[PDB]
Amino acid sequence: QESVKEFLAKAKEEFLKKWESPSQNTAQLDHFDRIKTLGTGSFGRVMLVKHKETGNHYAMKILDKQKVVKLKQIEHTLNEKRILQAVNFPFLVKLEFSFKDNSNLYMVMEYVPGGEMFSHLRRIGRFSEPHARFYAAQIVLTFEYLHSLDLIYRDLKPENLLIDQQGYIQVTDFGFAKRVKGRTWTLCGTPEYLAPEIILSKGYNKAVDWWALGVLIYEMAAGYPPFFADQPIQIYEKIVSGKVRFPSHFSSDLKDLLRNLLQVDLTKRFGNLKNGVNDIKNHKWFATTDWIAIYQRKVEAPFIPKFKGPGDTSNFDDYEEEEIRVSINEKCGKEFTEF
Ligand SMILES: CN(CCc1ccccc1)C[C@@H]1OC[C@H](N)[C@H]1O
Repeated sequence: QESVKEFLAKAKEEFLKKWESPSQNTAQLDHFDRIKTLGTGSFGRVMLVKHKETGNHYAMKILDKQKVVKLKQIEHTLNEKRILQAVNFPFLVKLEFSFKDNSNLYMVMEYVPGGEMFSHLRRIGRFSEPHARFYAAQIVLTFEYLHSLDLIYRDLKPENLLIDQQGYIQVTDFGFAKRVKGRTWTLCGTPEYLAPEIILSKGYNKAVDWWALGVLIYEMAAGYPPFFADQPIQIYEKIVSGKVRFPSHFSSDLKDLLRNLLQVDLTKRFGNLKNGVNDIKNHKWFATTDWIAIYQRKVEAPFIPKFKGPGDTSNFDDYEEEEIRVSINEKCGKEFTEF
């Protein structure tokens, strides 16, 4: 299909040009006013900030250099910055600035005020199948783009999918994304979403993203994920077992798609066969989807989040507000030379 082939051909050209020549050091901390902490966790902190000269709002991610305990954490944060400054796609949050100082690394991204898909899912209870299909189509197109660049995403989960002013998805957190020619081996990802070959410490590939899409569609349509338990070891036992139970309200087409995405044998899993992403796009559950219309954002969304303005934080939750301290002396300079 030639218009698709040439689209992805140009996508890859434009990615490689930025990949081979990353930008660095494009602002500093005292160019911004701090407003509110939007989240804190294994990813560091994300704060709402306002640019003093333009008045524009941004989401600033702050990483503390000295909390590194493993060399793979350094590699992961360098992956994230280099990939984000090189990609361009309608459903990916855009990186606007990056920089570092004596104590921290900073990635300054567009601010999306509608909140996390996770909050809206837990408030509504479950999404109808048309609503879940609207969000799933956007992830299918995003993985078609990323995989064609030889990138694997490895952190799909509802907390990472923000809802924008038009009710469409923006994917955030490239902390585990990586450029991969064949296989890769790191143990990473949230337990509920891990594919069997990650749990079994095998060399793995882009098929782990299509497994995670199966978990995400099930969770959107049921209201809970297919494999859960109080201990990760119990979660892992269900994931590798080859057994999943579907609610009776699931359509027959939905069950059939999920059995093919949640296929424990990676050589039989949809997205990883000879026809690649088209086994998914041509499946009966997507028969009503206009793929070009979704890409061009011409489809009316299932709902628009309620918010008052580009600086409204009411769709995020409350965290203890802590200092952003920047030591008199530099820490960990060499290890982060490339940032
Ligand atoms: C990339 N790492 C941070 C590495 C690091 C950097 C500096 C210091 C300590 C550690 C975070 C993970 O990315 C995806 C996942 N949602 C999040 O846990």
